[PDB]
Amino acid sequence: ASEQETLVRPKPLLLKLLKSVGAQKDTYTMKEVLFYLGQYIMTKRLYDEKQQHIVYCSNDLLGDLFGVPSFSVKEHRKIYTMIYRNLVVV
Ligand SMILES: CC(C)(C)NC(=O)[C@H](c1c(C(=O)O)[nH]c2cc(Cl)ccc12)N(C=O)Cc1ccc(Cl)cc1
Ligand SMILES: [K+]
Ligand SMILES: [K+]
Repeated sequence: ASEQETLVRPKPLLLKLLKSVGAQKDTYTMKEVLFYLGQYIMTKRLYDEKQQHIVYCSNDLLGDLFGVPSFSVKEHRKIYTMIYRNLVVV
């Protein structure tokens, strides 16, 4: 990409989560969304402490938004797919 420059409007749940890490917008690019999702993962400590490239999001809003209990941070296309479903593209 840039496919990452894609303009997007997050749906209410996703928008609430981004604003909780200080996102101050209703419309974003795909790369801004990932930045703030990465920062949410950090503050909630959902990344594997054993450093095995996995986010454990079960029993957390992210888990509910992504429809999985855990994901690899290396599956970039998978992550964008899970993100797009919580978004209206502009
Ligand atoms: C340690 C941890 C889990 C907080 N962060 C990452 O592994 C980030 C990462 C970023 C970042 O802002 O780069 N944003 C993310 C959003 C989600 Cl949901 C999960 C992980 C990341 N990443 C590499 O550095 C992996 C990665 C980068 C781009 C794409 Cl399209 C997909 C994965
Ligand atoms: K929603
Ligand atoms: K705008």
